[PDB]
Amino acid sequence: SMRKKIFKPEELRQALMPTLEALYRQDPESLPFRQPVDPQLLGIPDYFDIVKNPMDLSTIKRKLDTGQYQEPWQYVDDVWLMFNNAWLYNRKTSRVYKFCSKLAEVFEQEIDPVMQSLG
Ligand SMILES: COc1cc(-c2ccc3c(c2)nc(CCc2ccccc2)n3CCN2CCOCC2)cccc1=O
Repeated sequence: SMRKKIFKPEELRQALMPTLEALYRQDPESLPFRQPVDPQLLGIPDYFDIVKNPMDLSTIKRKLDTGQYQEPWQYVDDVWLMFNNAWLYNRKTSRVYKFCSKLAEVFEQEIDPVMQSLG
């Protein structure tokens, strides 16, 4: 027999929220990731020329809360997209690039026992 696994919106929320809460918990590391990057406020005019698909924690939280996700990999893709954007835009020696690498480290430690328990 062949089939694809179905997931309820509240089932996705309860299983994936600790991994997101773990990212939020990182202070000062998560502070630049909590809200969408605002180039005008940050004095980075070329941001949208480089980062074509912006992602942040508030969007991922709003999606997971309002049931905008269907599969667990959709959540993981969004989180990795947010990390990829900060690594692409920022210098390797910069505060945001280092904070990003720390968040990715926490996320890989948190998502591993969660995705294994999901299937
Ligand atoms: C994730 O990628 C980037 C992030 C940021 C970034 C975004 C928001 C930031 C921030 C940097 N620095 C601060 C100040 C808070 C803070 C303090 C001590 C350490 C880290 C953050 N916040 C929060 C407040 N801000 C004030 C201005 O309008 C917006 C809200 C800049 C550069 C490149 C990026 O691509």
